Amino acid sequence: KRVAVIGAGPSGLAQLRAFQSAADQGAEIPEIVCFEKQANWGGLWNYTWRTGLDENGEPVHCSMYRYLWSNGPKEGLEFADYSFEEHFGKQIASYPPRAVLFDYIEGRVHKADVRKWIRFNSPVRWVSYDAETAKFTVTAHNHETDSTYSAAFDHVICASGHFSTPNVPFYEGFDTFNGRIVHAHDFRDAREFEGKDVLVMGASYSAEDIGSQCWKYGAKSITSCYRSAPMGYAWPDNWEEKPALEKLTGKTAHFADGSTRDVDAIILCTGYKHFFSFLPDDLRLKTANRLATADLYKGVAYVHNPAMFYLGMQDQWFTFNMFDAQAWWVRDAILGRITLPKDKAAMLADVAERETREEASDDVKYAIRYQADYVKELVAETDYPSFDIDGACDAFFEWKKHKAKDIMAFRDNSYKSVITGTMAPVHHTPWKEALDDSMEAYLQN
Amino acid sequence: KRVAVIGAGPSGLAQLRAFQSAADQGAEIPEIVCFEKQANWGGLWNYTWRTGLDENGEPVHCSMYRYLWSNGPKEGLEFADYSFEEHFGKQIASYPPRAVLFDYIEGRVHKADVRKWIRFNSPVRWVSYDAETAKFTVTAHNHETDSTYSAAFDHVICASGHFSTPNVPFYEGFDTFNGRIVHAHDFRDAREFEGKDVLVMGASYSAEDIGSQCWKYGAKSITSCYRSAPMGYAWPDNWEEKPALEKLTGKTAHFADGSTRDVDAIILCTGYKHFFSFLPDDLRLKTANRLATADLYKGVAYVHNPAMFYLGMQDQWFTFNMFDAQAWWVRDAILGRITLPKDKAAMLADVAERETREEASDDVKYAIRYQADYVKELVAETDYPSFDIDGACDAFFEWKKHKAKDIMAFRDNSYKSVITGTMAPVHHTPWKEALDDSMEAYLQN
Ligand SMILES: Cc1cc2nc3c(=O)[nH]c(=O)nc-3n(C[C@H](O)[C@H](O)[C@H](O)COP(=O)(O)OP(=O)(O)OC[C@H]3O[C@@H](n4cnc5c(N)ncnc54)[C@H](O)[C@@H]3O)c2cc1C
Ligand SMILES: Cc1cc2nc3c(=O)[nH]c(=O)nc-3n(C[C@H](O)[C@H](O)[C@H](O)COP(=O)(O)OP(=O)(O)OC[C@H]3O[C@@H](n4cnc5c(N)ncnc54)[C@H](O)[C@@H]3O)c2cc1C
Ligand SMILES: NC(=O)c1ccc[n+]([C@@H]2O[C@H](COP(=O)([O-])OP(=O)(O)OC[C@H]3O[C@@H](n4cnc5c(N)ncnc54)[C@H](OP(=O)(O)O)[C@@H]3O)[C@@H](O)[C@H]2O)c1
Ligand SMILES: NC(=O)c1ccc[n+]([C@@H]2O[C@H](COP(=O)([O-])OP(=O)(O)OC[C@H]3O[C@@H](n4cnc5c(N)ncnc54)[C@H](OP(=O)(O)O)[C@@H]3O)[C@@H](O)[C@H]2O)c1
Repeated sequence: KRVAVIGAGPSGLAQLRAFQSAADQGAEIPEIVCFEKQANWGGLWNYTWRTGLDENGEPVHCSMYRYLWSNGPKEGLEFADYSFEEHFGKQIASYPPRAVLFDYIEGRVHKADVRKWIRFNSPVRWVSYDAETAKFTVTAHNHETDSTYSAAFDHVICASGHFSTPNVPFYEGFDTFNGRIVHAHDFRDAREFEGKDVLVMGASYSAEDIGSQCWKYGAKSITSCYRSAPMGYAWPDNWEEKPALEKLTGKTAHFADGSTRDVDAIILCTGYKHFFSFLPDDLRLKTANRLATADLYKGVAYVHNPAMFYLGMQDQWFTFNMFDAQAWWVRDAILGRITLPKDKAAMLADVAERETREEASDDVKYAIRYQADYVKELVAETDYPSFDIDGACDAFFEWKKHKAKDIMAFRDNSYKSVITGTMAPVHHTPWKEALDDSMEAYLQN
Repeated sequence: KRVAVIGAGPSGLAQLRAFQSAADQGAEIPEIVCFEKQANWGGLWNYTWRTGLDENGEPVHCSMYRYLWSNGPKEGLEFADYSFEEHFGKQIASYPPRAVLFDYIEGRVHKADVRKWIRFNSPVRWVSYDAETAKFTVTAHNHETDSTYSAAFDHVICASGHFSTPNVPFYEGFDTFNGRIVHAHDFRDAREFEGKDVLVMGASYSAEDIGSQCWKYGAKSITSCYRSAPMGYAWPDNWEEKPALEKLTGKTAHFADGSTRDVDAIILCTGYKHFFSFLPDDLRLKTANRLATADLYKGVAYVHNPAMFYLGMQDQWFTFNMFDAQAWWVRDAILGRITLPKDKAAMLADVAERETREEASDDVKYAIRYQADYVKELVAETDYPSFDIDGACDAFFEWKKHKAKDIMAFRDNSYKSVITGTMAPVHHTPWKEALDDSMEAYLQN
């Protein structure tokens, strides 16, 4: 067999690691080719100063910015087969900067000798499936040689992410506003906004954190705005939450309650689309961003062609070790170890069950536990280690409590690794004062 | 016969008009489908506040910005078959704002009844060619219905532009700079830079004009930097021209002559790439931006597959009337009124002749006349009516002298129409004071 993996972010890398681990235990594995658009692996964790289009003219994948740190407890994303202690030679604090988690992600696969399977600077242009040959044809462009070519595969595993194509709504006045307007995707350096009055549109992670970076790096004020309900945290005194934006007139933002605030810049933290520029209708996943992803049997096998799989397409509480659970499962399906239902109706019913169960309660603890149950389900079916998933849940619950206590100080907390049991040490510098985001500053005294 | 046109900017619109004109005169024409990525026609002239990726997730085509006006004399682009005075019912000044030129472009195509052939929100994903069937297969994605489809064609005419995929060179310090760094392609509102010291990198039209907008809308200072040769105009007191950038250290820019200065913002006016994300090796034009475009017989027929054509791929002195000449020629080749050489070597020799002749002199007037000669060559070979091309050259020559005299005031000049023979009136407001860019303001009596 031959298998194509699209993407070398955490999910695609997990897929490579999964196959290699099976080979380490004596199993025959397919030939694997991984196509990656960027010049290096790491996916969203691979920072670039560039925005919009990259050095090759392709859409910039990176949505991360300077000064970004882990926004959940690292203990919730630890690889079960490669602990933080194994990688770093010691335990570290619970919310590491981007560069530190990048180092961890790449350490696992560097040691696994899977880089040689990856073709970098090679965006996939198209995938088609031919029922006669039972092959997928992947067409890719190699930017190193400026040559487009194609190759045939028995399986395609799409791990191309869903937090890179921005959702960018228009509001009245956006086109006549005379200040900076930027989506979270293209945000890079919070220092740009020092001394400024910023409008942050949105009510989730990007709004929380981009507003917080603006705060930390000296913005004059933050006005965030929500649609349905406020974020409701204990914000600093130069941060105000407003209900829905109605319009901009000059510098003046008008909100649903009739209030106004003058602002210098607008940052749209309005989320992302699932978007695949390189897929035909019969292979192209269409879904909302949620815990039960449409049209994915077991959350991974495409119901309209289950020789195609997708990784990481769920909305995320769990991240790295969920992608691992998925990758090990997909590997085992491809190796013939796990049976796929032959009846499409059964695959559709699996998804329907997942959707109904996700919807049964709107409680946040219920949501976290729902995804934990998904990880448990997948891990039970393969030889990925059976780890303390409930303890990961405990870390997420404590994190939630810390955020509610003090949204600006939640990163100044420690949790126990569920892999090695070690309570994270206290970091040497409180988050607000830790202006240097380098791995070297973080890991050294 | 079936023909696909990719793009509904000035070139694609010219192509539709060429076919409709032939039909109006009683000729049988092919079935025509025009695919356009944006929601409306006009190409670069269709303004959007959006940058990077559009509402559909596609690369934003627009490179135009607030306050943009015609940068050459309108008399030099005035449509051979449709005067400004006719469209507006009166004479107007010689450098109309974007909105005014868009209205003019639209007027002509509305009259032509060609919109029926255009599919908007429908980027082309791919074109392939089968030599056995002599058919192109065009795959396009309809963003309104979220459905990709394909269709077969005898010819493909690519009019997708070459001033939209930015050339974005890395210089030391760009990744660490504390300030806005933006390519011309993503520049929208000069007012963002009021009170700032702006660095403008480049020495062509974008550098001239974006620096000028920043000046007009209140930047504290402009520093422009060139690498090859200086623009060398008579700059205003707060504009300095420097040689090549060596690096930034913090906010300090260091130049090739050993000089330094601190800057708050950087605008990269470093040009664009010919880039086609949707073409395989056998169809994909590769060329520098120049008057003699590589691999294009008669500047339009792809030498490696002469059933494929390209419009507007040349660097531009002439624009609209050249695209018309090209469109009429391509139409005639497709209708069989013009016969292409059956010998590839002859086609390659045509391109080599054009390249050698372009290179024979580096004189600006020589370049302008070189492209005028090209327009004349094409017009002589079709039923496109000859017009006073030499008079248009005279307008460009006067424009060149006006820019050399006063770069900040060149738009405060008039030229004689080569279509109506009338000298353009003086505008009601000097360019520096004309802050309102609306069509209504411009046309006020
Ligand atoms: C701003 C931001 C901050 C985040 N912070 C955290 C955090 O602190 N903790 C956490 O656990 N999670 C975080 N996440 C979640 C993130 O989803 C996961 O951490 C993880 O990166 C998802 O991995 P992935 O491999 O599924 O997708 P991605 O990381 O998006 O990688 C997908 C890969 O596919 C490649 N690709 C895309 N299109 C093509 C193509 N046509 N051809 C070839 N290759 C292609 C991309 O270049 C990329 O390498 C964050 C997400 C964002 C957007
Ligand atoms: C900033 C700027 C200012 C300018 N100012 C002037 C001026 O004052 N005077 C002047 O004479 N000229 C000016 N020009 C020159 C400009 O090149 C021409 O005026 C003209 O717009 C070129 O026409 P075009 O149709 O060849 O290309 P474009 O105007 O670039 O249009 C190409 C079209 O192709 C579409 N397209 C691209 N890719 C795809 C795809 N995959 N599928 C479907 N559709 C696609 C685009 O959306 C667009 O509609 C300017 C150019 C720029 C960049
Ligand atoms: N490590 C970090 O610090 C960090 C920083 C940024 C992001 N991340 C990650 O990035 C991923 C995505 O987070 P995200 O916050 O960008 O996306 P998200 O969780 O999908 O949230 C989207 C937000 O946009 C809002 N929204 C959507 N359309 C809107 C509109 N037309 N008008 C106003 N609001 C609109 C939503 O509000 P409604 O509920 O009203 O629809 C919602 O608040 C997550 O994994 C997150 O953890 C991490
Ligand atoms: N109507 C208007 O007011 C207006 C405004 C803007 C643009 N436009 C239009 O846009 C089109 C393109 O104009 P343009 O000026 O953007 O592009 P251009 O004419 O192609 O010029 C590109 C410029 O970038 C420079 N450059 C390229 N690579 C560089 C690098 N690595 N470092 C430094 N400099 C670099 C080039 O310098 P070298 O010569 O040294 O290579 C050149 O000066 C034209 O049609 C123009 O008329 C119109």
